[PDB]
Amino acid sequence: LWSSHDKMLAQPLKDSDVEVYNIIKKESNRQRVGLELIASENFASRAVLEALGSCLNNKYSEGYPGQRYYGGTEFIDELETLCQKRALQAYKLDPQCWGVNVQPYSGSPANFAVYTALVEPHGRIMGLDLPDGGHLTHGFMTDKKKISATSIFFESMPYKVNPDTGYINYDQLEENARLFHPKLIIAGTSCYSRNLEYARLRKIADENGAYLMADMAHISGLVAAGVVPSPFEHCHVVTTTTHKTLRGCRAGMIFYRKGVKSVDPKTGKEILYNLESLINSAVFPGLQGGPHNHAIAGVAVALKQAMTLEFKVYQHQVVANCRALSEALTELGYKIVTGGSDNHLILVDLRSKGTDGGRAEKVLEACSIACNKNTCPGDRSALRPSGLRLGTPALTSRGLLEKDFQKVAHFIHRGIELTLQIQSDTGVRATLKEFKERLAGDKYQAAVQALREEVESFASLFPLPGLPDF
Amino acid sequence: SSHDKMLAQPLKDSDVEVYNIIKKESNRQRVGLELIASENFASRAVLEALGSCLNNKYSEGYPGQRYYGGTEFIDELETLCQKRALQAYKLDPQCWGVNVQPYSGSPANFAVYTALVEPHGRIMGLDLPDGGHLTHGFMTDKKKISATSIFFESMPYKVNPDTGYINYDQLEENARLFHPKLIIAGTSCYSRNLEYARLRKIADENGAYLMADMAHISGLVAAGVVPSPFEHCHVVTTTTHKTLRGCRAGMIFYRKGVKSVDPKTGKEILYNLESLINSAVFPGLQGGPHNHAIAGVAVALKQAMTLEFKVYQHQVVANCRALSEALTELGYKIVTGGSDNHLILVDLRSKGTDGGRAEKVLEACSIACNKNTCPGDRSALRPSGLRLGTPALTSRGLLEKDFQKVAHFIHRGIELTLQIQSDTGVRATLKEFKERLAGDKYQAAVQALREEVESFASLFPLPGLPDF
Amino acid sequence: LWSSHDKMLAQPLKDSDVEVYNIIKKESNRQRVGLELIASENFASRAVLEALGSCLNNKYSEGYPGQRYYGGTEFIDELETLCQKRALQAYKLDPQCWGVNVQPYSGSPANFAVYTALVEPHGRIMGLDLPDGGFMTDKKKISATSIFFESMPYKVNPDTGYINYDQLEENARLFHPKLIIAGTSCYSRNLEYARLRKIADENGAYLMADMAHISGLVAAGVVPSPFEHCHVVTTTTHKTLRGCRAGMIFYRKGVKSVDPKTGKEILYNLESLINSAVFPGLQGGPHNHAIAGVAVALKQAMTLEFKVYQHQVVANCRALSEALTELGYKIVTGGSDNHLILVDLRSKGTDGGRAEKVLEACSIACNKNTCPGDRSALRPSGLRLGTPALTSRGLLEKDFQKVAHFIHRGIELTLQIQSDTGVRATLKEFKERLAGDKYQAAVQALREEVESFASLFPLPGLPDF
Amino acid sequence: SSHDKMLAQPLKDSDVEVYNIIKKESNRQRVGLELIASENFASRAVLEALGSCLNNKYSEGYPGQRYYGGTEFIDELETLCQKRALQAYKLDPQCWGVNVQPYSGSPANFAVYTALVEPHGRIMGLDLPDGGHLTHGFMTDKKKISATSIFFESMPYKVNPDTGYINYDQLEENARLFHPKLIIAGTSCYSRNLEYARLRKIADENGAYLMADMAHISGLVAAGVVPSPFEHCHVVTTTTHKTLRGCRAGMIFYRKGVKSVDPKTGKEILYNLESLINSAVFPGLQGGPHNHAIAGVAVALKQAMTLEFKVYQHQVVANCRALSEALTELGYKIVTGGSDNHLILVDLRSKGTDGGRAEKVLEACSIACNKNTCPGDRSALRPSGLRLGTPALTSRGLLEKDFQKVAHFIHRGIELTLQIQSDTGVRATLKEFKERLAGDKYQAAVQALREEVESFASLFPLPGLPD
Ligand SMILES: *Cc1c(COP(=O)(O)O)cnc(C)c1O
Ligand SMILES: *Cc1c(COP(=O)(O)O)cnc(C)c1O
Ligand SMILES: *Cc1c(COP(=O)(O)O)cnc(C)c1O
Repeated sequence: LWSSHDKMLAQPLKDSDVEVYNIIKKESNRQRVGLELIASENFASRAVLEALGSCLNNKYSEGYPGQRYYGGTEFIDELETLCQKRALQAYKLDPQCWGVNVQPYSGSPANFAVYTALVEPHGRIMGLDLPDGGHLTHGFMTDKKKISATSIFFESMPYKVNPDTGYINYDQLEENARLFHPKLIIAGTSCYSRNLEYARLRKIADENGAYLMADMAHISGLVAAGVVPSPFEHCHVVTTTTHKTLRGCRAGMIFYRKGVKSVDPKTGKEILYNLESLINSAVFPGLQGGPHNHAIAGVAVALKQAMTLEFKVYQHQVVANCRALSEALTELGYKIVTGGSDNHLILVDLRSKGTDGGRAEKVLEACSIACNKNTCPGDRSALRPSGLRLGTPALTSRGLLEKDFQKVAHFIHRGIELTLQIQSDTGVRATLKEFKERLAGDKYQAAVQALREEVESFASLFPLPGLPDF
Repeated sequence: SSHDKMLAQPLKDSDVEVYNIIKKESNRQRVGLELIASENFASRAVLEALGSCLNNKYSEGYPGQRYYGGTEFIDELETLCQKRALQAYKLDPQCWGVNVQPYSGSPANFAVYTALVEPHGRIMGLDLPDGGHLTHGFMTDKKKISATSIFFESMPYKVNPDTGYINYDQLEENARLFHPKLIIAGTSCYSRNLEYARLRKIADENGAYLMADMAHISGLVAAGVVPSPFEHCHVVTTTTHKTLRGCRAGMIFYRKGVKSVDPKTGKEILYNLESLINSAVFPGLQGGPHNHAIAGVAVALKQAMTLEFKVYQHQVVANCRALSEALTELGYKIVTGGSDNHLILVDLRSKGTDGGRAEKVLEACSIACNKNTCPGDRSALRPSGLRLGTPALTSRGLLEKDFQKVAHFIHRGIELTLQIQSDTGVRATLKEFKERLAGDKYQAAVQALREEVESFASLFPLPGLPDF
Repeated sequence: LWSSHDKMLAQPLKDSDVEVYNIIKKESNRQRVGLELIASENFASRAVLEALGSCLNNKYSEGYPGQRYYGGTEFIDELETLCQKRALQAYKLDPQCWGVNVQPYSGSPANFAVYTALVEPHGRIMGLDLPDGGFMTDKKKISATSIFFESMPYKVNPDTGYINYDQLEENARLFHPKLIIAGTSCYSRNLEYARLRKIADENGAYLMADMAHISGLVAAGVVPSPFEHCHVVTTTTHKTLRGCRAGMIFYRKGVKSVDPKTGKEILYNLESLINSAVFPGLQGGPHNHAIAGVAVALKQAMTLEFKVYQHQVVANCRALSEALTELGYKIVTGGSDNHLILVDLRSKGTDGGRAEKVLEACSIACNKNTCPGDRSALRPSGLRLGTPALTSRGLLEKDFQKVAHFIHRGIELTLQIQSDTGVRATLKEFKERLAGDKYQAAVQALREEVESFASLFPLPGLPDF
Repeated sequence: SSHDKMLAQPLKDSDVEVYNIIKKESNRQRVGLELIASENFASRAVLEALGSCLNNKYSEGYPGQRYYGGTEFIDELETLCQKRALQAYKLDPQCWGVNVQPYSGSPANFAVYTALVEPHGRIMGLDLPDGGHLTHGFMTDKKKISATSIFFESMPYKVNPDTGYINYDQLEENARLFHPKLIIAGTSCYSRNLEYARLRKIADENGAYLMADMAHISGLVAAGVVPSPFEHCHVVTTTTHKTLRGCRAGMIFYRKGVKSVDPKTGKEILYNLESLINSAVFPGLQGGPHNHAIAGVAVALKQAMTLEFKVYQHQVVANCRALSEALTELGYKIVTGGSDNHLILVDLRSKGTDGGRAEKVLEACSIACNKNTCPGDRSALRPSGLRLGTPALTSRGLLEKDFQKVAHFIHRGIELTLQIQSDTGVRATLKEFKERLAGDKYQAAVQALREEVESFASLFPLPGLPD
């Protein structure tokens, strides 16, 4: 009846479902007294959380503003226009010579859409390899079979970097591009701790009449603050994610050039760009249908908050804390790839000690500390990584400082010593299973318990931003 | 304390533009009239579970082989969601697999395609102009539009124009020549149902797989009023925002176990679709799964197991039948005789007007609706069918008398449409009709109708946020 | 030392190598005293034989006339132009609205070139199936045409034996093909090119015809000419024209259609596409000897001799069919207007193969069939005979009657052999015991019998060889 | 009796224009000079076996699975040709298989590609403007020309311009990033030699196959002067019209035997390329085989087994060395400082004359030659190299004593083209060049040169059917 219907769709989750409520409570309690060092995570603001749970979920609309398939979408069109304006003004771009689109759901759909729109199906692709700081959506083909969709539906030839210097090689890149004849140059970055020469990439792309593509998903806030040079001056298409350093919901953005490309030497006809129409026809209904209106408000609020001086101060503090942490780690006796790191994520190398990344990451996880393992440029033993990638994208937002980061570095050093002790006790010839079994030792259990208790007591002082009342 | 104030600033103090936009949208949705089958309201539990700390967690991978560390809570939540989804449709636990990683229907369909189709092979589905979804396949002569036609070779069949029933002998005789590899069973606008037994028999005779799409009738299958397609099907795709009243996500149901026995050696052939379906989603097409969407889907699915959901579905179908008979009593006939589902395809061929004019005039008087190509239509750029449904109306608390009053309102609206049609002209074009739709008397009439429907619907509450 | 080798270098083949010489002599003696009924073979005159062994086998001139890559190729260009003119005039085709290409080496290369020129990689092609007078199954893939391009064949009505245009219309409207193939190898009835042209114009696709079996019939004027409706027509010059193994491609030229909106006229682009796909697409240097042979063959076929030969072929075919029906033998569909005939023996006890083997063992070459309906994996169920093969020697009505009598005697002997071994016998057991003495001497007589019938007529070809 | 005079009629009585054309071609080839490295005259036995009753026989299938009956005589010739091909290059019978069904090199290569590399695969071959064949792979950013680049993906590698040798150091590094399925070891001229050891090593390390195209040096491989690549490559394709003094045909050599052993299971892995090539050849891109071509290649391989073939090859190498030293003595420079095979590539960049102008001038003075791109050029539009050879001259009877005279004639022609270029202009077009070729100031020179070369070439005989 009417009374039973009210208590069904208008009842809080605290008493309706106690399983999901307890799960969320436990997750919040774990993330409140735990230190996170993942270079691809960050806490969102309360405004984004409130905008995500708005009433926009009960609105299924299709089409772009002006040619909507359904009716009564005036507010949706206004919100989309406001979001596009905020996205175009956040990076200080010209609306007449640039375009933005927030229709894709995440980074993968946006990349697949831009591909299907400009990759020329059954063509050739050229991007950075995966082990030398590259993404999976940038081509991953093996000798036996392919895994990534881009490698299954298209042909891609990745290039490696110098294992000694550590920088991306550019001399052989031009020859490989001239001998391969590609149609799109990808410069994705996943673990690279240095910058890239966009001028040479644009020159190589123009030499063969191809296009240049670069994704700023890993470096999104620094580009808006002014710490990292903006790549909107040499690339044709730019994609990014708003769930890394932008402090927003999971969404995708696509930037393209709109205007004249070249001039005709015969008479002088201006060749207009043919990327906006292709991207629009491929993102919808070429790949997906009805977009997510609940994330538009969140991404708009995030883009608006990123324009304030607080965002710039936060980015400056992030880079300062990153430099301090790198210097502290190098002072203890650890080797860092390329010396330092201009970005926030660093690539720590542990090959000098002889311990792989698997056991180190497992122990660091056991001591209530997050981290991600990766391979080093020129690693012979591909089965056991020797790199422990770190990042501080969310620690600064809680209140971490120089002394706090120094204490965290000391804790990491203690964990490394514990890993070395466990490895020497179990032997080097042993496999990973032996290390996992030896980790449960009485002495090792007491040591990891004391370490986790100390790190929890030290991290419990900093607050946890999020949604109150629970 | 600027950093702490910015990260905790309310929505009303951070940005007022988005707040005012959300308020206006909520008000318009509260006082209005919705008759679209795709539109449906959501509960408050899913809205509260969507926006939480789950967005801060980012860990990609299947339970048991996670790439990151310390994700036992996410694994437990995923296992609970899978168990709930398996126990909802009363499926076999050790013979069916559920996947919730896809973001929506399109990514799930693309994953299933890249997993069990072998690109550039054979594909047979339903035609788009004859009523269907664009993801099922759309290939023309000018240029390809849908990804199914760009990455695969689609070969859809036609439907009967007079009887309106799905033909079978044509596809039966064409499958022996085209040699399809995967059969599609999904329609976006169809009054009748589909015979899954014949489709399964054809798939077994030709040696291929079969997939179904019951998104529109999702809720209808959760109650038990529509024959479950899991009896003679292999792959099933279904969203959670058409009838289930949940967040935007997808559900992929697949069969696991033994397929056939050897004729001589008698060796069982174990299924191998699990590995392919898993590799297609991650790390094949998607990366980090959305934990908030999974939690919302789990809540919306668990809240539909009680008798309340069954009573709601029964009342929905009863009210839909009552509304259909009430509208037909005035003379507006329904194509294909009747409709056993919660959607109706109204046709106004005898009136003379098409579907575009009716949709525009209805949208002008705050009446949600949508057009669609009816069986036997020649004007493809301007169809003549109107898709109507009442899934959200019954969810608000509307009764029989209220629906009768709504029917009277729709009758007055149709009278206004006939008036503007006779005043504009029988030979008027599109632009002329759109510019002449606005009239003094017509403006006053639509204003009075809007005020009346708003005052009548204001007494009914709105689920989700409390008066927000 | 070098002087002694120069003498043997220019020595005849009879003194250089005796093995191949004896092999050629034995093959000639066997084909002279033996008679065949194959429809895919025909004796060639000495003109093409002398032209193939000319000095043109050493010249290497790549490219088309006017765009050659080497120098001193005026004679090659003149010969190619003469061959093109002869081919264009052999079918009364206007040179301003029709083309010709003799670069391909056979029918398969020309067909593949036309396919890659009109159908882009991984395109849609519509053609006739292999069993119903003609290829891709649901298990494996053999034909390269189906490997590089997805093809959807259409079925025909098995009751009346005609192409189902009603179903073909909807099939082409739903599948939306690009190139419709109009060719067959066993279909005795004719084809309606008007319906195919209308379907191609409605769906916006192209039409391709294959007249390799009637290459000569269209030249004489017996069967209708498919050039009035088809766009691209390809054929060979080694089945009916009595020439060498080669191929010819004919394409349309001029204005395709007029657009009232723009006001201009669209011109054909078949010439450029074919020129770019043939060379250097999949072929290198053209065989000048083959061009000279086909040129002299087309020149000799321009006189009334070819027409009277085709008329005599039709008359001999009708006489043979009448003689076969008189002896008590059923003919499938009662013959047709072409030269090939399908003799049915299902009512005698053996559908096919069993009698064909014994016939081949008695100096009587025949061919099987692929008509629908087979108990085993693949049964012929029909004997295909070719009249243009034996008429090239100078046979007449009485000659065909004697051949029919010999065939009847052979069929009776085969029936007796199969009845002596039984019906439950397999193929290997039947082929092993096929050398039974009880009939050996018998067939022996029949053998010399046909021999006495072959030595009386002269065998065409090159003298002294 | 009309059929008697119709079929049994000589070519001279039936046709006249074709007879006159053949006579003119024979007369031009008799008093004309031949220098193309891809042209040669076959023996009289090949021409005699080409035209016979074999052209009237048709049978589709392979020996043992013939679809038509009465083919017992064809199986004998087939096995005889197979045995001759297996014993020509001294190959093991139970270890290698031969195939002579393809018509030419292009269909054979296409069948090998379709049988080894899956459609839309990845292959690596020599680039066309760097000494590679067109059938190996060629494509640009605008469109495609070759069929290999259309139906498959090919990645060509350039050649080192300073050293003049193939940049093998880049192939090993590019194979790990491109992951090819078949390595194409072919070339157009390549005056130098190759090393199949490292190529086979890289091929087995990358898990791919090796297809060597030795059609240009086939005869050399049959003489032992060039290392045979059979003991190092998997598939070997060749022809019989470029060399061996035979007709236009093809020949494929595939490996059949034990590839490798597996210690885990304990069985032995056997080769399977035989079935693949048999299925790709028929029914593949061709239909019925040509018996005349099979008989011609068989008689050619049989005639090449005597000492005459070795003597001819030695004389060809000696003639090539004499021509190279004579051309270098005049003042011309040769690529890589000499040559190893019979063919040579002369460079004229130091002179200042394009390859097209020199080629046209030589062709106008009754001298055969063909231009080609020189290693180090910016493009292939205006080549600067000229490919020369002496197979026909050696087969006719030319000795080393006449090479000095032909070199002097070539030098005179070069001086004439230099004067013409200096008279026409700095950037004169082809129209003005061809117009000035017959100018009053140059008509006497070209006329005297043509008369001299004609009188010098009309002395040696020409092998072939007399009259
Ligand atoms: C971290 C990252 C992502 C994250 O994956 P999503 O599923 O898109 O959230 C995507 N793209 C790039 C380049 C990344 O670095
Ligand atoms: C709505 C729908 C889907 C889901 O499509 P999305 O745009 O991804 O939500 C799938 N199939 C049918 C028939 C649908 O109506
Ligand atoms: C000249 C040549 C051929 C000749 O055969 P085609 O099929 O006509 O190309 C084959 N291969 C190579 C390497 C050649 O130089």
